[PDB]
Amino acid sequence: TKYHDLKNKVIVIAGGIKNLGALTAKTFALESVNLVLHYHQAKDSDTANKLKDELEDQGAKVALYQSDLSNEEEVAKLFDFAEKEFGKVDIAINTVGKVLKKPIVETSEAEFDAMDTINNKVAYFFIKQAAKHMNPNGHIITIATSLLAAYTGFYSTAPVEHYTRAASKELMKQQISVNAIAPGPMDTSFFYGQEMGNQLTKIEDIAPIIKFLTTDGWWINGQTIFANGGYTTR
Amino acid sequence: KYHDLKNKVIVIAGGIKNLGALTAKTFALESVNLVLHYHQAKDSDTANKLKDELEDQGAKVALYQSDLSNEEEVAKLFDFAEKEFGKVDIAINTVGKVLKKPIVETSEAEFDAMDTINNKVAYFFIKQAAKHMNPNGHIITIATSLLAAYTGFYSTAPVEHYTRAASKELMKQQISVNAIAPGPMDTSFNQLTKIEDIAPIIKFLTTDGWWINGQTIFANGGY
Repeated sequence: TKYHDLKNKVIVIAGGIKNLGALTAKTFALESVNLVLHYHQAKDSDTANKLKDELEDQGAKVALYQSDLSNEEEVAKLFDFAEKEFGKVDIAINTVGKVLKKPIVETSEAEFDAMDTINNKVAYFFIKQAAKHMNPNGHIITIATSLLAAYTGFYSTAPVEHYTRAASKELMKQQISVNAIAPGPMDTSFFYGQEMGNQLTKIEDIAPIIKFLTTDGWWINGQTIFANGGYTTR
Repeated sequence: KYHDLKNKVIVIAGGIKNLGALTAKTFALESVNLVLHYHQAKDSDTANKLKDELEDQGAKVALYQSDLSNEEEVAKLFDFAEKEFGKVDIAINTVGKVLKKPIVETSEAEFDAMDTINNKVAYFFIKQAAKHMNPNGHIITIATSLLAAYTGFYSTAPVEHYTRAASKELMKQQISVNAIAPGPMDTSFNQLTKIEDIAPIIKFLTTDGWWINGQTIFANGGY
């Protein structure tokens, strides 16, 4: 019931072409794995195809899928696309919602909170749609970040924690793992979607937790892992 | 950010049977220096057997028998470890004082008093590991409750509190302090948590999970 081998496996990553998502894909592509990589913005197609090209040279298969990924319909169609090309999904990873198009200085507390409500809704739909297209012994992982909590500095050590726990209970019979990782304060660049000492969480510290949870950490279920180095504020 | 697990000094309390033995075997894949505590003198031939098989993996092993029931004895374990190997890199507390009397002959008050001594020793373990530790060290405690095992009511607790406060305190010394709370295991220590699913989490936290700090990880299969 534990994965002896992670090859021939089907993996969906929402936001899988840059930042945490791309690093997560490279970590999985050490074995002969089937990656469907989602990306939000159509202009990032050359970054996606560059990554596709190097991951194919890692010995992995790569299907790309662009979408705004903002409603249940668009989320459903991501997993439809996944099933169409590789068959039923084994591992689904939600790494990022939509990023900031405005400077943080020019954004208010209400419009940050509204961005959270949208991202929470999409993450709920991601979990729901993953499971309906998923093999038994499968894994769902949401990367829990709050734009409002990052702006005000109030990090906890929460909707996605509630969706994670409730969905793990409901998918117990289907034998699907549902977990979340909540990183500590990160660099401003990631929330624009770009990339003194550092008390900041790096993506290099989050990616191997994702790989672990789907492999040797398979018994962790219903959990939100806070990975922040002990730093709760910035 | 560990480069290797090579040359590292690892202390395991309750290290010769069950989870501790498995933890020891997992770490001994690389060339480690292991200090394996065991509670009972009658388990010495089991200890020497495990020492033999871990030496045949490439690891150096020192055994240490102790009741481990107060701060003085916990201080002595780490003094021993520092004497034999130098400063500790990784300290694991797996165990807790086990049952002599059967479960049926044991009252709730006796289980509660066993948990209290275990909680106190867990506090002392973290405190005394920290005093003998290199920078970038790791302290891990396996959080179980004999009362919760007896009653069947599991939470998803003193050790969580100890873990949190110690990690805040040791922030400048660069020591991570973490706990793992497994679900219902077997009565000798399917919906049960196996030890084979717990020892990889111990190994991961010391390596690629190094950024996890101050946390209690609940590993119960969702049950």
